[PDB]
Amino acid sequence: RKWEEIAERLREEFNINPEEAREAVEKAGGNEEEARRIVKKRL
Repeated sequence: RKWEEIAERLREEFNINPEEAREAVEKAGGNEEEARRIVKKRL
């Protein structure tokens, strides 16, 4: 188990903070489609 590949794809699509990519994947539980929503903080 590693949350890397998904967070490493989230930085490729979105120039964000590392913590954003790392949170998106861990809160989605390794689900890329749900992490694809959580990665986008509107703010």
